[PDB]
Amino acid sequence: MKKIDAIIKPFKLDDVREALAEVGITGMTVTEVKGFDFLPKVKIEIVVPDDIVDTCVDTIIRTAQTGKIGDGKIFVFDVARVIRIRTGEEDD
Amino acid sequence: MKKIDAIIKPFKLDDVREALAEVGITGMTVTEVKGFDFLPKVKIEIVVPDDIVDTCVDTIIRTAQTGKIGDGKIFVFDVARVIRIRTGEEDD
Amino acid sequence: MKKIDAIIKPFKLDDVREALAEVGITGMTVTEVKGFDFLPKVKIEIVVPDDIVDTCVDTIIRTAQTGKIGDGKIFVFDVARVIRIRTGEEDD
Ligand SMILES: Nc1ncnc2c1ncn2[C@@H]1O[C@H](COP(=O)(O)OP(=O)(O)OP(=O)(O)O)[C@@H](O)[C@H]1O
Ligand SMILES: Nc1ncnc2c1ncn2[C@@H]1O[C@H](COP(=O)(O)OP(=O)(O)OP(=O)(O)O)[C@@H](O)[C@H]1O
Ligand SMILES: Nc1ncnc2c1ncn2[C@@H]1O[C@H](COP(=O)(O)OP(=O)(O)OP(=O)(O)O)[C@@H](O)[C@H]1O
Ligand SMILES: [Mg+2]
Ligand SMILES: [Mg+2]
Ligand SMILES: [Mg+2]
Repeated sequence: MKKIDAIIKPFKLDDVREALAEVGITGMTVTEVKGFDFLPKVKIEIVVPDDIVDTCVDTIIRTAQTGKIGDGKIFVFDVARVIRIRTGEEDD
Repeated sequence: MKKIDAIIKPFKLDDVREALAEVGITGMTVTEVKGFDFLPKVKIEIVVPDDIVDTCVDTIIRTAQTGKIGDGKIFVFDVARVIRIRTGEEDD
Repeated sequence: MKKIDAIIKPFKLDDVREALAEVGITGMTVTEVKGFDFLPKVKIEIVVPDDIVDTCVDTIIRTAQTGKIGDGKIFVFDVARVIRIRTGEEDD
């Protein structure tokens, strides 16, 4: 699986959530951050299966972009293990 | 080494800290986050040696779980380098 | 590219920003975090080309250190993909 970090404009969060939900991604973690005096941003983190990474990245690009400055970046990371606390089950 | 991200219920932080301290892990970084309208969560990040990753994951699972919905996830990442700012010493 | 996470004392942020700007690094994401009852810290995240990782790490070490306790750590991660939301262009 991969972790996708998207740093976006705060008012683009509901756009991105809505569009991701359409391609079936709903679980996400959101952090308030400062982007560099600074601009408030939100950091979206979602961990998804490898075969939907492209769909997710593309979806975030399409929805979060304004064509203007400050639209933000997407960072994708390899994830070694994913464990559910409820059950102890590993990876997904 | 590995970085362990645990997204948990906020009132489970002291449980997890206490239990980790028992197996000798005390250094951690904590972030307030929103989990998906949303529920407040805390993100615990700890960077540990490879041979205690299992112990830590298991400890977090045992302490943070409620058997119910919302218990959260653990994400484990490879860490390329770990440097101490005090001394410049690399990895651990 | 690599992602560099530096957990530092909050009043060291402008020091680090200023010094990084000198070696040409200006884009960064900053998060308020708690370091372990706890001390307020700031988490700096910057994603940089491989050949300036050493320069950046060294710069953060030199500027952020006080020689005393609590100076913090630098964690370096491999980054699979970096995508700009404005253009959809991948990696850098
Ligand atoms: N190297 C980096 N490390 C961590 N975060 C970054 C980095 N570069 C940019 N960011 C985050 O991205 C935000 C700015 O995005 P950016 O302005 O680069 O968008 P863009 O898609 O390149 O559009 P434009 O270039 O037109 O502004 C910053 O607020 C910052 O939080
Ligand atoms: N794909 C993901 N990316 C980032 N964060 C996530 C992801 N999935 C879940 N989370 C975080 O985990 C929290 C929810 O955990 P979750 O409800 O999945 O726990 P669980 O152990 O699966 O228990 P249950 O399935 O019974 O709820 C969310 O609030 C969110 O912050
Ligand atoms: N294993 C870890 N995982 C995540 N964050 C950590 C970890 N260890 C330390 N940190 C972060 O680093 C901060 C403390 O840094 P630390 O005190 O280790 O600095 P140092 O350079 O080792 O100096 P000294 O050892 O003299 O205090 C903590 O507040 C915490 O947020
Ligand atoms: Mg909107
Ligand atoms: Mg409690
Ligand atoms: Mg200062």
